[PDB]
Amino acid sequence: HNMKAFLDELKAENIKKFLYNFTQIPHLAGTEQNFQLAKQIQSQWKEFGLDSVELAHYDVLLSYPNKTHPNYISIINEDGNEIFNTSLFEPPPPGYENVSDIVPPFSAFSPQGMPEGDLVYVNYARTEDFFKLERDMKINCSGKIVIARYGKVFRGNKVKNAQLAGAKGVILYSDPADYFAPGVKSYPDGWNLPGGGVQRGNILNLNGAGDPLTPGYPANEYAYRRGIAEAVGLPSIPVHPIGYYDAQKLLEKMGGSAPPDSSWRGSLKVPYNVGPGFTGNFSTQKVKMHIHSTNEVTRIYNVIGTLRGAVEPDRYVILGGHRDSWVFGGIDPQSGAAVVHEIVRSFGTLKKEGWRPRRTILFASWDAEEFGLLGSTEWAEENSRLLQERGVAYINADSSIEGNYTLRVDCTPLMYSLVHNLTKELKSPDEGFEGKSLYESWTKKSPSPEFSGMPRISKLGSGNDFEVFFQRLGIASGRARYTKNWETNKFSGYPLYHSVYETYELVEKFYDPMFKYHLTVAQVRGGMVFELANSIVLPFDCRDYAVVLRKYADKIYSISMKHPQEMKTYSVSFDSLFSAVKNFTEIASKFSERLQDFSNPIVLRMMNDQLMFLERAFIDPLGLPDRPFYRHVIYAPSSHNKYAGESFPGIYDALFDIESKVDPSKAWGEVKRQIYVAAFTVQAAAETLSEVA
Amino acid sequence: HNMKAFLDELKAENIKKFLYNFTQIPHLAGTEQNFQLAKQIQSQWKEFGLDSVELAHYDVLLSYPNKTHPNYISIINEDGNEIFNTSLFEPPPPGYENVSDIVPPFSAFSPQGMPEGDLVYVNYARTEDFFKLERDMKINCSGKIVIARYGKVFRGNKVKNAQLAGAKGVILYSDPADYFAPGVKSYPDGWNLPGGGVQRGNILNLNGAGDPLTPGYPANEYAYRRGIAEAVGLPSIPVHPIGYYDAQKLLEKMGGSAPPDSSWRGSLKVPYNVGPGFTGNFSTQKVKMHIHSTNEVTRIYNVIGTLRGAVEPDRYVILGGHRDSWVFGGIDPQSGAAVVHEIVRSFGTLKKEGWRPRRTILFASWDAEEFGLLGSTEWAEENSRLLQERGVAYINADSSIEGNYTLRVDCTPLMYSLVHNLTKELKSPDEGFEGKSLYESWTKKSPSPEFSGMPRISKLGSGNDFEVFFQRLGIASGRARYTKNWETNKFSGYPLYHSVYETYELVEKFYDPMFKYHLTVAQVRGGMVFELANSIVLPFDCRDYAVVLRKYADKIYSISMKHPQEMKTYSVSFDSLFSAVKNFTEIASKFSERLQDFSNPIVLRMMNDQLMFLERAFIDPLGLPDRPFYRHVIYAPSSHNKYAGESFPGIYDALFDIESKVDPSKAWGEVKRQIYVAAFTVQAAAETLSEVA
Ligand SMILES: *[C@@H]1O[C@H](CO)[C@@H](O[C@@H]2O[C@H](CO)[C@@H](O[C@@H]3O[C@H](CO[C@H]4O[C@H](CO)[C@@H](O)[C@H](O)[C@@H]4O)[C@@H](O)[C@H](O[C@H]4O[C@H](CO)[C@@H](O)[C@H](O)[C@@H]4O)[C@@H]3O)[C@H](O)[C@H]2NC(C)=O)[C@H](O)[C@H]1NC(C)=O
Ligand SMILES: *[C@@H]1O[C@H](CO)[C@@H](O[C@@H]2O[C@H](CO)[C@@H](O[C@@H]3O[C@H](CO[C@H]4O[C@H](CO)[C@@H](O)[C@H](O)[C@@H]4O)[C@@H](O)[C@H](O[C@H]4O[C@H](CO)[C@@H](O)[C@H](O)[C@@H]4O)[C@@H]3O)[C@H](O)[C@H]2NC(C)=O)[C@H](O)[C@H]1NC(C)=O
Ligand SMILES: *[C@@H]1O[C@H](CO[C@@H]2O[C@@H](C)[C@@H](O)[C@@H](O)[C@@H]2O)[C@@H](O[C@@H]2O[C@H](CO)[C@@H](O[C@@H]3O[C@H](CO)[C@@H](O)[C@H](O)[C@@H]3O)[C@H](O)[C@H]2NC(C)=O)[C@H](O)[C@H]1NC(C)=O
Ligand SMILES: *[C@@H]1O[C@H](CO[C@@H]2O[C@@H](C)[C@@H](O)[C@@H](O)[C@@H]2O)[C@@H](O[C@@H]2O[C@H](CO)[C@@H](O[C@@H]3O[C@H](CO)[C@@H](O)[C@H](O)[C@@H]3O)[C@H](O)[C@H]2NC(C)=O)[C@H](O)[C@H]1NC(C)=O
Ligand SMILES: *[C@@H]1O[C@H](CO)[C@@H](O[C@@H]2O[C@H](CO)[C@@H](O[C@@H]3O[C@H](CO)[C@@H](O)[C@H](O)[C@@H]3O)[C@H](O)[C@H]2NC(C)=O)[C@H](O)[C@H]1NC(C)=O
Ligand SMILES: *[C@@H]1O[C@H](CO)[C@@H](O[C@@H]2O[C@H](CO)[C@@H](O[C@@H]3O[C@H](CO)[C@@H](O)[C@H](O)[C@@H]3O)[C@H](O)[C@H]2NC(C)=O)[C@H](O)[C@H]1NC(C)=O
Ligand SMILES: *[C@@H]1O[C@H](CO)[C@@H](O[C@@H]2O[C@H](CO)[C@@H](O[C@@H]3O[C@H](CO)[C@@H](O)[C@H](O)[C@@H]3O)[C@H](O)[C@H]2NC(C)=O)[C@H](O)[C@H]1NC(C)=O
Ligand SMILES: *[C@@H]1O[C@H](CO)[C@@H](O[C@@H]2O[C@H](CO)[C@@H](O[C@@H]3O[C@H](CO)[C@@H](O)[C@H](O)[C@@H]3O)[C@H](O)[C@H]2NC(C)=O)[C@H](O)[C@H]1NC(C)=O
Ligand SMILES: *[C@@H]1O[C@H](CO)[C@@H](O[C@@H]2O[C@H](CO)[C@@H](O)[C@H](O)[C@H]2NC(C)=O)[C@H](O)[C@H]1NC(C)=O
Ligand SMILES: *[C@@H]1O[C@H](CO)[C@@H](O[C@@H]2O[C@H](CO)[C@@H](O)[C@H](O)[C@H]2NC(C)=O)[C@H](O)[C@H]1NC(C)=O
Ligand SMILES: *[C@@H]1O[C@H](CO)[C@@H](O)[C@H](O)[C@H]1NC(C)=O
Ligand SMILES: *[C@@H]1O[C@H](CO)[C@@H](O)[C@H](O)[C@H]1NC(C)=O
Ligand SMILES: *[C@@H]1O[C@H](CO)[C@@H](O)[C@H](O)[C@H]1NC(C)=O
Ligand SMILES: *[C@@H]1O[C@H](CO)[C@@H](O)[C@H](O)[C@H]1NC(C)=O
Ligand SMILES: [Ca+2]
Ligand SMILES: [Ca+2]
Ligand SMILES: [Cl-]
Ligand SMILES: [Cl-]
Ligand code: NA
Ligand code: NA
Ligand SMILES: [Zn+2]
Ligand SMILES: [Zn+2]
Ligand SMILES: [Zn+2]
Ligand SMILES: [Zn+2]
Repeated sequence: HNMKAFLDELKAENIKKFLYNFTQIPHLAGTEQNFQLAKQIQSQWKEFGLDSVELAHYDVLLSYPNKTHPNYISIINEDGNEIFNTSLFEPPPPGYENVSDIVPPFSAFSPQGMPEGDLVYVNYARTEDFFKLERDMKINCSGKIVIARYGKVFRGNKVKNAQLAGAKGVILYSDPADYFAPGVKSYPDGWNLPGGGVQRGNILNLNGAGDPLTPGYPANEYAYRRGIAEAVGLPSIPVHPIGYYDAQKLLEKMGGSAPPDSSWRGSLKVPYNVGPGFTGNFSTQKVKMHIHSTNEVTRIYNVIGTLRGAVEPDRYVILGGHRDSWVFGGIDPQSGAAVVHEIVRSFGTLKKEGWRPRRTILFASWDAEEFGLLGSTEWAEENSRLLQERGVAYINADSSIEGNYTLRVDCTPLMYSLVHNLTKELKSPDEGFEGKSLYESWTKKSPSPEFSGMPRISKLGSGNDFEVFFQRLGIASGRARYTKNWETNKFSGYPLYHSVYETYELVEKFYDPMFKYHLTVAQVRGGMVFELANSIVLPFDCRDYAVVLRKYADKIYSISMKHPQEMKTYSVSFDSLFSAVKNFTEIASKFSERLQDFSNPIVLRMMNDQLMFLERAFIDPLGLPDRPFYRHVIYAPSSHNKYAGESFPGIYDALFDIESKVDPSKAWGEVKRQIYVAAFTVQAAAETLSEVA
Repeated sequence: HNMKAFLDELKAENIKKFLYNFTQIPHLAGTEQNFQLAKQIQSQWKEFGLDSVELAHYDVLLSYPNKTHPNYISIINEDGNEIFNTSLFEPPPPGYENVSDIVPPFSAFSPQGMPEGDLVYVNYARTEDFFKLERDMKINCSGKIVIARYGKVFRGNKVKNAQLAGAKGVILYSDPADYFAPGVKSYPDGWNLPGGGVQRGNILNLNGAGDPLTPGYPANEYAYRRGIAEAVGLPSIPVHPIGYYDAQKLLEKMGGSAPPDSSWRGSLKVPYNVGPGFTGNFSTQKVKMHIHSTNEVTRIYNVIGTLRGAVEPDRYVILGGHRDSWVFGGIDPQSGAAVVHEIVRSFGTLKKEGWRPRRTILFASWDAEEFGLLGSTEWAEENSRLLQERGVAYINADSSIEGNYTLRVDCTPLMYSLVHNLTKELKSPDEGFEGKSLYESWTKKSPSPEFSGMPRISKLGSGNDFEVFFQRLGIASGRARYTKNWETNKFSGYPLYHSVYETYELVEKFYDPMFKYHLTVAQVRGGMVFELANSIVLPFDCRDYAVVLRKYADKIYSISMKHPQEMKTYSVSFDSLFSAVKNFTEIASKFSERLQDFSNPIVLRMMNDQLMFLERAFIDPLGLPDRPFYRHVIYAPSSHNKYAGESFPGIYDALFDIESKVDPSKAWGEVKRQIYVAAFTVQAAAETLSEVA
């Protein structure tokens, strides 16, 4: 009854069976079908042997198209005749043409409206794309409809950026440059996005809030709800996504300015002119959106399973991933949910033979992740006091695969050593690495840029259910999946992401026929949970935080040093931050020696508490500026791209575009304030590792 | 080596000697003399046997009069001649007439200015006093100098209230009605305030912030400081305190309206007319303030002593009280600091014989309490992560006596049972209770209004160093001292409070000749620390929180029920709050049964963690509205009087004066929001006491 027993019990064939089972019908958040699946998972987790399995429900703001009043976009003429209309639905894949309740493509939480106007093309609608338009090209987006390609950044940031440029609507589309890999065929004959394929997805800017109506508090039965006008994170302009056949029709007539360079050009046979408006012959034609989606408070259901710890039942190791999907969820999330299902089954097999983990393991099937991480966040808001005093670690479990090339791990530095050690004990599933470790194949394919013989591990970003646990509550968090080769593949994510084409057959035919990558990911996620829940000493190495803190302090200093004159004028010093990082390094080294040197369960648990509370020490209860639910001082989601992690975010944002601020004394004063905050937090975290008295 | 050993070692004669030692010269915060005393205490605590004794220093905003440009108030005539001037200093007491560095009376943090105008008399400058003036009497304070009697509420609230009435200056004075007990003589021949006596004291409204320049973060060497204009809590109008000889001269000429009733009349031979301005003959005479005090960043020093725990060194029981005084500090704080000194000495005697407490005891000598709880708050800001994960309890130790009648205890419900049990084991020092317990004399003199055979224990308010620990960090807190009979004594506090007359001789001659009340208070404070630090199971009873929660829910409901029509119109229900309190009651009862029913140190410590984190569960990380450092949802300092505790403060303030709000739908919506917040927090606290898995 050890990790090997746990790991050997996991079966590729089981994951395949569960994935099939979870992907036959859509499981849209807030729908009857997703409630039925919740009840199925609850029943089976009970069957598998968990001690208790409960549903936790909340009533949250969701968004749905109007079934009898469809969303679409038109090219209109001067008479007001609609001469081109975008599609009302994606052509369903082979054998699914009779499946009902496929939600048509839409941007969740768009307001209603029917704006008409001239088109401006804004590339990826990134902060720098808008800088280039407004500052360099002198193109004014005010009162224009903007058309943006999907890719590079979270779509919620694209919409915020368009809104602040004064756009009156946004059209998102999938360019073949970003969603069509050269030499591969469109679904169903390969894994590429067809011209009729469209990416669904919410366009909120919640900054960690959870349910737009109840920031701070769970959306329970007696919750007081904000009115819509005071809701968190809703867009103020209509937004709608389209495929590249339709996008070609909207872009082909574009006039005004040429694209400023080749990074603005996708792969369609159009000029990619920025606009505004169409070329001479068509200059009186306009674009008109028709958006009739509604926001509605709707009940959602999380499944929470508990496997009580034998020795420390009041210490929680959490394995969590979502269950709601946009349509069939063939990759996102059911490739993860099937992996979780099999992990529960394996742990339950051990439990039935009389085993218990040392610490309590909690298993979660989250709802409404696609609509803003709503299920995980309301649950964490309800249980925040238990989680912050008892939460050892959170391992996420969304999509198990986004490619078939190598492992991808994003996690806290506290988990680096755990991950290196676990992957050295696992077999590589890769062709050409037969009989070699996962560590060896991963390190070869994804080398660390700093250290030879080590693999690359990314900072956690966001856009997934670990956000409340890590950046709000400061619980050590990690995620792992199989991924593509980013070096040779210039497309954003996997092409069929959030489309009707993301099916069981996509996975079985193209991504993972033998379910070996799925099994490898179940071993990594399950193996991490196993060690976190069973190791006598928590498997965190504080010294790994010291190394990265120095790297981040060097990076942020280098950013500031682009402005040597202002650093002189305003006496901007990084000395305190470096001092704190030096101290952290020294105290962590001493703590590590003591951890190696002690039959005393109180000393042990005292030191396990120091390990557990170390991630917690990086939380500032005041939050980051205007983002009160991003409280971790070392890591926040980038303010320009929710998917990407940023280090020392408070200082990073204080420095960003600082040369453009009208009051440099004020701007540099805020840089200095954020330096103080960061140095203090690092020192305070370091001091939690000092001898306690 | 038990509590009896500890308690028997404490000596009245030692406390007397220490009090003498601490009160020969002034120990104003930020002065050399108070730094010297800090070093003396550090040396002696080392000598007494503590494991380590450190100074923790901060650089905080303090306030001092200008030595070469004195503060005073004048009656001026139409020519501009100053025909009456208030005193520049209090007549020094017998034998102290040559003591240097007695700070003259002033209001700390007053801005500078020389405003001239007509006087309005505003009674105690309470919220209801201003309601009566503006709403009922139709007297406009805008551009007037207000004169207010000290008493009833914290002076910072008086100043805020005058400021919001549009006053251009405030004059505070001590009326004999409030500071002269009938039949007792003025200092030095009794304990009454003489006509030349004046009460010093800060006039900030910090709402828990600590140093005005660094809210959230310790005022360390590299701190970024707000500019003065953005500082927390500073008054915007000049303020100065005077004695009743001077007040008589300012009040005797008052004209305009008569006092509205007898509750507006003090004891001086003047009419107590509200004004504005003087009676006919003197109507062209005006009042002029001259305030030249300066705010200055100044270094302060806390002494922190550690007695490391034998079994749980990572669990902290804190005994803390301040050392800085306005002048000699004969009662405030040195009657407390002498008691702490003797407690350290007794614990140290046991330690030298080989004993250690189970948990770590921290001893604190705080600085700058008189200037806004600055020393305790900066230290807690620096050490917040250690305190919130390890802080068992905080026992305050300011003035040991404010009367000689009976015991006064204000504490969390979690300490009620501890206090009842300890006082049953202590001898009463009272005349007529020889051979009886302290519990018996206390209960007889101060009966609980709810329960026969029980003593009254007040809610914690504020205006002392427990504020950061309790209302910011949610560490279980208590205080105890000897007090007067409030039923038969209508004067506010003790008469010589914060005056030069508060001396060693005041205490030795009038309050506590035999030092028996001091010894009784050392036994209570020390006995509490002893039990908290040594009891195997933490000596908190969660069921006592359940009883008070019901009492507070009844009270707040009763307030709302004065508005039955609005409760109907806006569907205002308290059902959720009562449900949560019912649940808390049931879960606490079950938790208590389990606590009685378990050789297992993990179960024990798990349950000790549940006990320790129960106060912590009442913290809301978002704080109360516009008071981010008041985070406890059950108890905050009253928004009308910092000294008084308010229960369910969020709901209380939402309901306060609600009939006057211009938008009732908005106002009642906020009542409902605060009901939701309170119900949720109570339920979430209850759930920390549930089985953990
Ligand atoms: C004091 O403690 C008790 C626990 O003993 C709490 O009681 C809960 O109260 C809420 C009501 O506020 C109940 O919520 C209701 O749940 C129903 C489904 O519950 C099932 O599933 C749960 C676990 O997932 C089981 O524990 C439970 O036994 C059931 O099997 C919903 O169907 C209800 O919604 C319907 O009615 C309401 C009200 O009319 C409508 O608004 C809805 O639209 C809907 O039609 C409802 O949500 C909950 O079941 C109770 N729990 C238990 C264990 O009994 C109190 O909440 C607590 N007080 C506070 C302040 O927390
Ligand atoms: C990394 O870790 C080290 C600890 O090893 C910290 O070092 C401390 O650094 C501060 C400076 O920022 C030092 O502060 C100075 O303290 C002097 C008095 O210290 C005495 O008392 C303490 C305990 O109370 C003892 O530990 C210490 O050994 C001394 O006996 C002050 O006199 C200094 O102030 C004077 O100089 C400054 C600077 O020129 C002026 O602005 C002042 O006006 C004043 O004249 C100063 O405040 C502290 O002593 C150091 N501690 C130790 C134990 O060595 C770093 O702070 C830490 N990094 C971070 C970011 O926290
Ligand atoms: C693009 O789509 C518009 C609107 O069409 C409507 O909405 C879509 C989402 C689909 O669900 C359609 O099935 C749905 O009709 C088209 O413009 C519309 O054309 C229709 C038919 O010509 C007009 O309806 C009526 O026409 C008859 C003529 O006999 C009259 O008796 C009625 O009085 C009424 O006018 C309708 O007015 C018009 N609507 C708008 C908003 O313009 C458009 O033809 C189509 N363009 C294409 C396919 O190129
Ligand atoms: C109330 O106090 C004022 C001001 O007095 C000054 O401040 C106090 C706090 C004390 O420290 C005083 O010692 C200090 O002087 C008095 O008004 C002031 O009176 C003096 C003397 O009459 C004036 O100074 C000078 O007078 C000589 C006359 O020979 C001239 O040569 C000088 O040019 C100069 O005027 C001073 O102007 C005047 N100041 C003001 C602000 O009014 C006031 O007499 C006193 N009232 C009492 C005791 O009833
Ligand atoms: C995915 O897998 C689950 C679990 O195997 C399937 O649900 C299960 O379906 C069977 C057959 O429909 C159910 O048994 C039936 O019970 C009813 C009475 O409740 C009875 O009338 C039938 O004769 C039969 O015995 C079973 O209840 C159900 N189990 C759970 C836990 O829900 C599900 O159908 C699969 N979905 C797909 C799309 O393959
Ligand atoms: C990942 O695996 C590495 C390598 O096994 C782990 O580091 C090793 O941990 C062991 C156990 O603490 C260390 O052993 C100690 O050695 C010293 C003798 O120098 C002795 O004082 C102790 O009693 C103990 O035997 C070992 O030194 C150490 N090896 C290295 C190279 O660091 C690491 O802990 C694992 N990481 C996690 C998170 O589990
Ligand atoms: C309050 O009590 C303290 C502690 O008893 C007194 O401080 C102590 O004073 C004595 C006598 O001044 C000091 O001893 C002296 O040391 C110096 C050299 O440092 C030497 O020149 C003298 O001959 C003598 O031995 C002692 O250092 C000092 N102790 C401490 C811990 O500060 C203090 O004077 C008392 N204050 C009052 C107002 O009574
Ligand atoms: C203050 O003192 C009271 C009275 O001594 C303490 O309550 C008493 O606590 C003891 C020890 O837990 C209880 O004894 C238990 O009795 C049951 C038998 O019914 C048994 O199951 C247990 O093994 C244990 O012997 C006793 O019942 C209880 N008495 C009352 C009247 O409640 C109280 O705990 C003290 N408070 C603090 C904070 O220490
Ligand atoms: C979906 O859109 C339709 C419009 O086609 C909405 O139905 C109309 O709503 C208005 C205002 O409430 C009524 O006056 C009309 O009588 C309705 N028309 C029809 C044809 O039913 C409908 O409310 C929307 N549905 C949802 C669920 O929001
Ligand atoms: C105390 O008050 C005096 C005024 O009597 C201040 O001293 C004057 O300050 C101004 C402006 O800085 C100078 O121009 C004068 O020359 C000073 N006068 C004298 C007589 O010295 C003084 O700054 C104040 N002191 C403090 C510590 O704030
Ligand atoms: C862009 O256009 C709007 C409306 O026509 C105008 O008010 C705004 O000032 C313009 N902004 C710039 C930067 O040119
Ligand atoms: C799977 O791997 C092969 C071999 O490298 C590659 O050519 C193919 O494109 C991969 N499939 C997917 C879906 O990434
Ligand atoms: C009080 O007086 C001021 C200034 O003379 C005036 O502006 C203000 O409106 C008055 N307020 C009331 C309530 O009468
Ligand atoms: C001390 O107690 C006596 C007897 O009750 C009382 O008359 C006297 O006023 C008290 N002294 C003080 C300072 O309260
Ligand atoms: Ca919420
Ligand atoms: Ca501060
Ligand atoms: Cl994931
Ligand atoms: Cl006190
Ligand atoms: Na398919
Ligand atoms: Na005296
Ligand atoms: Zn997902
Ligand atoms: Zn997704
Ligand atoms: Zn005091
Ligand atoms: Zn005081």
